[PDB]
Amino acid sequence: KLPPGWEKAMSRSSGRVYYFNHITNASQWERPSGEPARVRCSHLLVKHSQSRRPSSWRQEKITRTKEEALELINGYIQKIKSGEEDFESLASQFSDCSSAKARGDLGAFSRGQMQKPFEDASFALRTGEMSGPVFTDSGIHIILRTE
Ligand SMILES: NC(=O)c1c(F)cccc1F
Ligand SMILES: NC(=O)c1c(F)cccc1F
Repeated sequence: KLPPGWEKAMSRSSGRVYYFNHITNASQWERPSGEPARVRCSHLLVKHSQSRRPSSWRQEKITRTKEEALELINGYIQKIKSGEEDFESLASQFSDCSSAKARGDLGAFSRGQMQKPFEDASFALRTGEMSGPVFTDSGIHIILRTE
């Protein structure tokens, strides 16, 4: 029936069925469509006070809470999905990762190199698809699979 990773869910505010992926935290209205040695991803990282290194090019001392970081991530996802903003533009401006200078691009990678909730979400995304909030010891990520 459903591809692995996906489940049916019910909207609380409309009652309409939707689909949720518990590996990528993606959610969508349509029934999902459905592994390679390597994938290529970009990401937008929002750090918080419990990040492994709570500092970034944006801020010497990152002091926001994980709850505040998630609210920021959720707001960026809204703007990307509505088309008000582009993923690459938000990553260049607001990602707490050094990859901000490359529009969030991390290049290609294999299994065994990234933190593993990042890796699992990356390889579960289809080409062009974007994750929901993904949690690692670095912070909270939005992941875009580009290849
Ligand atoms: N976007 C979110 O914060 C989220 C949620 F509200 C429920 C499940 C998974 C999620 F990533
Ligand atoms: N792909 C990357 O990891 C990267 C880059 F291409 C340029 C600057 C910083 C980075 F982390």
